[PDB]
Amino acid sequence: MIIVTPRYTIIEDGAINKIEEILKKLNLKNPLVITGKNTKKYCRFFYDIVYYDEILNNLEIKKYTAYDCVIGIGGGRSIDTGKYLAYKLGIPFISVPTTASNDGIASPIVSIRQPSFMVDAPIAIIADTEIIKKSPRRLLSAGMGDIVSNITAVLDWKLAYKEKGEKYSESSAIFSKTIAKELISYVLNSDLSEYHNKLVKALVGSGIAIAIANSSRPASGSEHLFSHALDKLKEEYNLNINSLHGEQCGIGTIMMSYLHEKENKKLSGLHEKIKMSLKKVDAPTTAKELGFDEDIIIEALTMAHKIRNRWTILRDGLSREEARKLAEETGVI
Amino acid sequence: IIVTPRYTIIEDGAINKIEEILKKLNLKNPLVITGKNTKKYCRFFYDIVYYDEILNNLEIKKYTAYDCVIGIGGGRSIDTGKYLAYKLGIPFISVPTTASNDGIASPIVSIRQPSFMVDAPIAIIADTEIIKKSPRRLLSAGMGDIVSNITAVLDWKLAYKEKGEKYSESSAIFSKTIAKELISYVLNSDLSEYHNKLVKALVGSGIAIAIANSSRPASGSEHLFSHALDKLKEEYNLNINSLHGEQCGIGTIMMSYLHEKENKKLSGLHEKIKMSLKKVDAPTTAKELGFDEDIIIEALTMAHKIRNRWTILRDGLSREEARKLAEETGVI
Ligand SMILES: NC(=O)C1=CN([C@@H]2O[C@H](COP(=O)(O)OP(=O)(O)OC[C@H]3O[C@@H](n4cnc5c(N)ncnc54)[C@H](OP(=O)(O)O)[C@@H]3O)[C@@H](O)[C@H]2O)C=CC1
Ligand SMILES: NC(=O)C1=CN([C@@H]2O[C@H](COP(=O)(O)OP(=O)(O)OC[C@H]3O[C@@H](n4cnc5c(N)ncnc54)[C@H](OP(=O)(O)O)[C@@H]3O)[C@@H](O)[C@H]2O)C=CC1
Ligand SMILES: O=P(O)(O)OC[C@@H](O)CO
Ligand SMILES: [K+]
Ligand SMILES: [K+]
Ligand SMILES: [Zn+2]
Ligand SMILES: [Zn+2]
Repeated sequence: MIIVTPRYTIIEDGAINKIEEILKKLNLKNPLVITGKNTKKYCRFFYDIVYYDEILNNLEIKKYTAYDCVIGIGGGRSIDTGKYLAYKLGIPFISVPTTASNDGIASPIVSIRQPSFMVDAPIAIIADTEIIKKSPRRLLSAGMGDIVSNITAVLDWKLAYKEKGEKYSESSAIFSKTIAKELISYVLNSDLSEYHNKLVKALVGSGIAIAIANSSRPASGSEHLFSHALDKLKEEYNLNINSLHGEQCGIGTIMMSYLHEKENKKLSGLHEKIKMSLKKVDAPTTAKELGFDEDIIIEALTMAHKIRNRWTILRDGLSREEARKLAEETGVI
Repeated sequence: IIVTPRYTIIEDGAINKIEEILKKLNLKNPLVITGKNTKKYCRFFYDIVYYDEILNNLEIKKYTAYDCVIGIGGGRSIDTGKYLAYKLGIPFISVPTTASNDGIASPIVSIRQPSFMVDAPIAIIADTEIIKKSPRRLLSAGMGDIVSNITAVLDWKLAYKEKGEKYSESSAIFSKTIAKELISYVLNSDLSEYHNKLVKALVGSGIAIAIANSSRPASGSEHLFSHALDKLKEEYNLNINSLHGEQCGIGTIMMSYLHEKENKKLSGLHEKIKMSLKKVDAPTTAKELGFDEDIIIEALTMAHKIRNRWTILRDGLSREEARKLAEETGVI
């Protein structure tokens, strides 16, 4: 058991102004900032700044040997790139999200390219809820999709334990699952005035659960496989579809939950509750809303189990006919 | 602000990873705080000091030269190192040589009651080969500190419901589940990995505290009871070397029984906790713990006053109620 977690986590209005304080506490002096064109406006300091584009191709091409840490400011891509870069340089990474679209905020996962892999958790998470509150609404709605995914991820994890003796941690699993349930329950019971705040807390919690389990298992299962398959097909067929990771995972969750329901009647109705929670925050729940033809959904379903060697409710895979029935019966198509 | 450990290592030989960890944290000159019985595990060049020597004097900065503190040993070594680090404004590394309580990774300092919050240790380095060999009584005491999470979380939920205290379901259930898994392991195995599963549980419990920013998920009425016992030991000058965990275990037995009375859903909880303690040879009675029945009773009646923290004890037990409770649960 060797586990790397964040040292500092700040979630509050104006948190972006604590960067200096946090750097000082960690005895860090020379960061490189990674950001995006749309998020550069929040980089209010004098550190060196670089856009994640102009790293992601040149890639490996000591230009960076002077920096003692990396600060990722922005969306999932900014953070993911900064995280990867920090790993390559052997230095600490500070995560400064400007939205709440995915759990990459505090996770040890780097997802530049599939397959994903593990690195250190960010040494600090500085989440300015004033900035995040104003981020495009669609991104906040997408975060719900990433959170509900923990439910099917955990069901899949238990399943792999039972059927394949995969290493399993009950306390990590229930932590992850409960994070999602807290948020669902908040979404279904409230006026949503603190949604952004509770969402960020959930995404961060989800990152910590990953760190603690030393695996993306508590946060990524078949629903994520489905989303990754969608991604492969967008690239393959050159679809120009602006769907987000969280949105895809949310829809995946709906379907995968339903598969677990078939085998365990105690869970019956789970998928509908999830669906409701997604609709309540305006996340998409159908292929049409997400921007996909029904055939892409189906194909993604049939290929999802092959995306990674990770046992899930999909087992050895869905037939085309099964996939269609599933998507039909859950209202996705 | 939430402060958690950065690094956590739990494995055989972990004590040899001190330097690796110091290097990762860019740290070079620690002050080591240890005990006379644990000094033998201090195999390195660093300055060493015993926790007595510090605890006498306190305020009197001969320490300017150190860039961190490493606590090596039992709960007291760790607690003192933790406190000292806080006072010096430098990071603390926790190196437990046994598994006797959840101070290992917690943000709590407990040198004087009442206890208070500081930073969680920056690193936890838990050598399960050393811990495995620690006195068995200490390992048994750890079980007492873990089962406490069950009543702590029940008390937390109760305070939420009856007083609108701030509550976090996902922290609570994490804490609770840590305890449930260990109980279920203790009741269902040959115990060959007890020390390991115990240390993981104790560390998890520390993390839950940090995440909740409160000792709520790990400390409730059972702890109030243990603190009361401590007050009485000092007051009556009793010479009784009961451990914190042992006291908390026995507290949990009783407090879980109080919760059971109000909620049928929990039937057999108290019994199962008791069984689990017996299975690892933790004490479950006053006699075993070394206390006269009147001390137990007095501790029960004063426990709700130990801190301003609502529990199943509510506004307090009468002497009569306390005696019944202790009787009914087999404590006396
Ligand atoms: N590591 C992990 O575990 C995970 C990582 N990921 C990674 O994250 C990516 C998904 O992240 P996601 O956020 O969904 O997508 P993007 O990172 O592509 O972000 C979407 C867009 O929103 C913009 N944006 C973000 N915040 C604000 C703000 N406050 N104001 C205005 N615009 C804003 C970004 O701007 P800009 O263009 O300036 O960046 C970006 O253009 C994936 O491609 C993958 O790389 C995804 C899931 C999990
Ligand atoms: N703040 C927190 O989170 C909490 C802190 N605590 C702290 O912990 C204390 C209780 O800790 P606890 O460990 O129960 O009691 P002690 O620290 O008194 O430890 C008991 C004894 O065990 C010895 N010891 C420890 N490990 C070994 C080993 N491997 N081999 C031989 N001897 C060993 C210690 O030796 P030595 O004499 O050399 O130290 C000590 O003599 C409290 O007084 C409090 O300060 C307790 C609960 C919660
Ligand atoms: O392991 P993957 O599927 O990238 O997921 C981890 C991350 O996306 C959070 O859920
Ligand atoms: K997730
Ligand atoms: K405890
Ligand atoms: Zn994800
Ligand atoms: Zn305790």
